[PDB]
Amino acid sequence: MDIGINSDPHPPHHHDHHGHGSGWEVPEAEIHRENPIPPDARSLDQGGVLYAEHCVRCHGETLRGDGPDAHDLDPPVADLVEHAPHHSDGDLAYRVRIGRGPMPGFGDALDERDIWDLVNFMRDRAQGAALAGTNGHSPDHAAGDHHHGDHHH
Ligand code: HEC
Repeated sequence: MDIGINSDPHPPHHHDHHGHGSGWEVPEAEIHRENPIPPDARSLDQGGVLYAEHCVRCHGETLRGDGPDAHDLDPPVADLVEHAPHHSDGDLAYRVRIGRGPMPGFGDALDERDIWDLVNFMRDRAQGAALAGTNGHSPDHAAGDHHHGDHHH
């Protein structure tokens, strides 16, 4: 007989949950297309200096984000070790090489050889942190909580 609100002027439905996690602009195609990474200690160590030369002074060597001279710098920094498994190789290699300008874009500051090292040390470190059994959340330090699997306890 009488309608209070007719359904039509509006569309069927277009509700989204936005993006959660990183958010950085990086085409999935650049993230998964080319990434030459040599897996060694030198890539880890030397790759560890790349970021440590200038980036650690604000947020940890690479993943820790413990920052040594960040006390005067902007508010506390995030922990990349927790977000590392969330970031792919092409993405970090893509950001270090092309970046945007402000912070990333060290493709001219570093070489590809370094870029893979930056990718190696973060990739190795982030993984070593997973061993502790924290991947997916915070690290548990409760003794006698681990599942079946001791080996040298
Ligand atoms: C302070 C003087 C900084 C210097 C020098 C560098 N970065 Fe930085 N970076 C800084 C802040 C405050 C933040 C925000 C972190 C937060 O808590 O929100 C960042 C962040 C990044 C990120 C993003 C991390 C992520 O969660 O995805 C990247 C990839 C990054 N910074 C890279 C980077 C590099 C390569 C630098 C050296 C060349 C570098 N930063 C220096 C502060 C500062």
